[PDB]
Amino acid sequence: IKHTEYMEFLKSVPTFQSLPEEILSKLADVLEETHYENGEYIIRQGARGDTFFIISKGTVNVTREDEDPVFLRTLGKGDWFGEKALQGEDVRTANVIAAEAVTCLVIDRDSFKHLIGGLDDVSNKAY
Ligand SMILES: Nc1ncnc2c1ncn2[C@@H]1O[C@@H]2COP(=O)(O)O[C@H]2[C@H]1O
Repeated sequence: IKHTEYMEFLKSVPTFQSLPEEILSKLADVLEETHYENGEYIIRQGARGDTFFIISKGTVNVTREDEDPVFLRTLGKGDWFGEKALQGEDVRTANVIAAEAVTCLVIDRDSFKHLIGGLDDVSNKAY
C-alpha cells in the first residue's frame, strides 16, 4: 500500500513528475518515511550530511546563521531540501526545523547520486 502511495506522491511533485516509472518505483522502495514534531530539528547548519528530504506532510522552517539565527523561508508539502550537502562538499548550509507534525521521505546518498543527482532542477537549484 505504501509503495503505491509513494509513487503517486512523487509523480505529483514537478521535480520528479517526468522520471521513468521504474525509477519512481526504486525511489519508493529505498526511501525511509520519517516523522517529526513542532520544534524538532531535522537538519542543523554546519553538520555533515548524506540524506535528501521530500516533505509529504507538514511544514518546516529554514534558518541560517549568515550570531543570532535568521529566517530564510518555510517549506511545505511537495517541497524538498537537503540537496546541497549532496552536491560537492557535504556540509549543511542551513537549519531545517519542523513547524508542526512533519513527514519526510528520506533518500540516502547511495540512491540520490544515481536516481536524483543528475536532475537539473535539483543540480541547478537557484534559491
Ligand atoms: N535560503 C534558503 N532558503 C530555503 N532553503 C534553503 C536555503 N539555504 C539552504 N536551504 C535548504 O536547507 C538545506 C539544508 O541542508 P542542505 O544544505 O543539504 O540543503 C539545504 C537546502 O535544501
